[PDB]
Amino acid sequence: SMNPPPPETSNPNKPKRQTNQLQYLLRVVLKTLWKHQFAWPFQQPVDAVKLNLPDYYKIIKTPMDMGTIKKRLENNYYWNAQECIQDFNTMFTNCYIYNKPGDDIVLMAEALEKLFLQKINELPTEE
Ligand SMILES: Cn1nnc2ccc(NC(=O)c3nccn3Cc3ccccc3)cc21
Repeated sequence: SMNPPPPETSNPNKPKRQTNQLQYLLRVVLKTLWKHQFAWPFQQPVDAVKLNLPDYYKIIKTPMDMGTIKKRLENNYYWNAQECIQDFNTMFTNCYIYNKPGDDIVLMAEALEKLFLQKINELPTEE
């Protein structure tokens, strides 16, 4: 059970736009989550080989992490803020699916998710 390649982060064949909502997701949301005390395990794809989790990618077919989301924002991969919000939600849900409730990694994800939801509530309206 080798690791898969990381998610795609740059596609020159997709149309691009710079918007106040996408800028907020990078400059505020990704920034504030990245610096959270529990952010480290979520800053790069799950290395299931190094962590000796041979079933991780048998269970999780839509992996996602904040390093990927940072790159997607930087490369104008998303047309809409909702596409980026979905990637964050996928990251949290993957953790909740793979692990037992109350596991340390789940409590950490839950704390990151709480901060995420607060920042998404303050998502500015489209300019
Ligand atoms: C199993 N699991 N389920 N979702 C997960 C999402 C991310 C990680 N990351 C890590 O374990 C990790 N990243 C960098 C270092 N570590 C070691 C470590 C082991 C245990 C707890 C914290 C950190 C595991 C996940």
